[PDB]
Amino acid sequence: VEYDVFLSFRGPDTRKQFTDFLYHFLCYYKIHTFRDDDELRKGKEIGPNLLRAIDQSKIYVPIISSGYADSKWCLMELAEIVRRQEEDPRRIILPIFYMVDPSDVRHQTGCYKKAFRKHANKFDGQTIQNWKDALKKVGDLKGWHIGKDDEQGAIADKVSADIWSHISKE
Ligand SMILES: Nc1ncnc2c1ncn2[C@@H]1O[C@H](CO)[C@H]2OP(=O)(O)O[C@H]21
Repeated sequence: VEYDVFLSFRGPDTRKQFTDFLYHFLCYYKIHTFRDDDELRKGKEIGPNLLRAIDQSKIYVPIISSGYADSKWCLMELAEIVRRQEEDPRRIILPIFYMVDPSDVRHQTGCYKKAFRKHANKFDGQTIQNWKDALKKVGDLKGWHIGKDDEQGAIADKVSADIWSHISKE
């Protein structure tokens, strides 16, 4: 009746192409998986929808993308994930790097340079340091890298069982 999982990704790149192959596949394990596409813009943060679903979720599984550093909504939401995680470590995080090195995620360099080059002209000089402090930790947790040659299929099947293993054995 509630959500045992919660996703997060970049809509223009993998929302209908790659992430989708995971969601349908996951529902075949008979579990409620939550995914949203609402472009928000109704304020700056919605307590009834995004904030509630987060505290209802159990296994936060973001999916870092190449452009995971441009959307003004994604990062501020990611900061709300890992921050809530550090209070109660009963839950976990299983990131999945995708078509990006596991080196341009701990230092915001590489193909993120242009992203924070322009984001520094509008927001605070401390809020940005908060994101880079939060985004760094995600790039230290365990994660399946997806090589340009890796089967988009089998990776989905294997990563599903590891999610389903933590539920059946509890
Ligand atoms: N305009 C948008 N551009 C990109 N992603 C969006 C947009 N609006 C919403 N999202 C994403 O919808 C997801 C719902 O859980 C949420 O996960 P996220 O990674 O924080 O990016 C958000």
